[PDB]
Amino acid sequence: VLDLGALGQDFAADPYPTYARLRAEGPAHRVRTPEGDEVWLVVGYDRARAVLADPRFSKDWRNSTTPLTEAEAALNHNMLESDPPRHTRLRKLVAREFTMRRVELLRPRVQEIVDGLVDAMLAAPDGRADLMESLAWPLPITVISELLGVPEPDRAAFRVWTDAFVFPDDPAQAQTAMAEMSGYLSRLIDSKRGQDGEDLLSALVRTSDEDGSRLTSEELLGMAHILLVAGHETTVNLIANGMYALLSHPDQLAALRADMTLLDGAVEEMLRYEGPVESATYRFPVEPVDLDGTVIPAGDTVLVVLADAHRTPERFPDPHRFDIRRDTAGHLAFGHGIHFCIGAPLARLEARIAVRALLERCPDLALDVSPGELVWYPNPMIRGLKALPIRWR
Ligand code: HEM
Ligand SMILES: CC[C@H]1OC(=O)[C@H](C)[C@@H](O[C@H]2O[C@@H](C)C[C@@H](N(C)C)[C@@H]2O)[C@@H](C)C[C@H](C)C(=O)/C=C/[C@H]1C
Repeated sequence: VLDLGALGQDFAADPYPTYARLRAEGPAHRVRTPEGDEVWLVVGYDRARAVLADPRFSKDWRNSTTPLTEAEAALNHNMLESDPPRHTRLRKLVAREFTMRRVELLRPRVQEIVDGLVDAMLAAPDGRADLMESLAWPLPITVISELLGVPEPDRAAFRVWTDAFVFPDDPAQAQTAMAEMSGYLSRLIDSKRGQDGEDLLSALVRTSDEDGSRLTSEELLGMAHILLVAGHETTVNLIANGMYALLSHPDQLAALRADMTLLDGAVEEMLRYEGPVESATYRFPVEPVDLDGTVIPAGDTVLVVLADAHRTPERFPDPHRFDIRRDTAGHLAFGHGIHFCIGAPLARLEARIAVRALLERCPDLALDVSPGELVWYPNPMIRGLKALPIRWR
């Protein structure tokens, strides 16, 4: 057991060395994370990539000796927290809507907005702004709302909840926050019902209404949840981490400056260097697994430490180097195997459109700050700044 709350923000800020340390000793290690939780950590690209889609590791709480709370299980009815089948019926209901193709239509809007967002920000006399409260957050929370059909006056309560889940002032807010969403969202599910809305949510109400055997009132809720969430506190951070990455390394930022074709590649490398997902989501071996000696026993929670997998000197030699030339082919910033991210299509869309914006409508764009002044979330699942200021001139 290696405590993580005790390691400090230092770990948060730069936990890569520890990951190194860990991998060098073995594939798996039981550790305590910042919130009293005593979990497992899988490290190393080779060992991790395997785990992610290894049958033996379940994502269904029933294969977990760790109990859920009313707040919890009232929402775990999502494709992501289900194993096959089920995860087959659920994901096979939104698939057709998140394909690279379909998704591309959303573009003009993931355009219309990334400009409006950029405009208010450019309304800084001083020249300074915290990209986080300007782009990063705003963007992701708009597109999805305008998709799962989320009223404007409520797109705020969400940033409120997402926070408490990420790193709550105290491991209690989250349990209350879950109630809210679980409630605001159920109340939302009704507004739709009856109306003739065309958004994805409305679209998911007629499916439960018609045949609740295809989608349950619970899975509908589950669904609505995992879609809003599982892509809000991930996109936002890729955005920020992406800017802190591209702003810190001038050789590249200048490269991508003159040439803007390295954009589609800039993003893929902003996910290999430091993507928003520090570690995969909870996995439970249905039966005791044997990762060469280290034996995680039944029901135990597991986390694939992506951030380390993504820094394997054997697949990304010179790991700690951020080269938008680098061959990002092989990164697991989106997961792998059946549970792979159903949003990579949508995600990238927003990202690339964004960097282009900020780089094309922000002259002397630069870090209006120093590393020593950053602040990263302690959670070992995420990896993002609490805020990130910039200046343009
Ligand atoms: C760029 C930001 C994003 C990142 C880094 C990301 C990454 C991932 C990863 C790693 C998983 C793997 C889960 C696991 O195996 O533990 C996942 C699953 C998923 N993500 Fe994302 N995601 C992003 C954006 C999106 C967006 C915009 C949506 C919006 C709907 C989305 C919805 C979900 C859902 C619902 C799954 C379920 C996959 C399944 O069980 O079939 N993701 N994501
Ligand atoms: C998609 C990558 C991010 O993962 C999430 O969105 C995870 C799945 C999400 O987990 C929990 O969300 C609750 C609202 C419901 C709960 N379940 C028990 C009913 C589910 O496990 C995040 C909100 C949790 C973590 C802290 C996070 O912020 C994001 C992590 C990414 C890896």
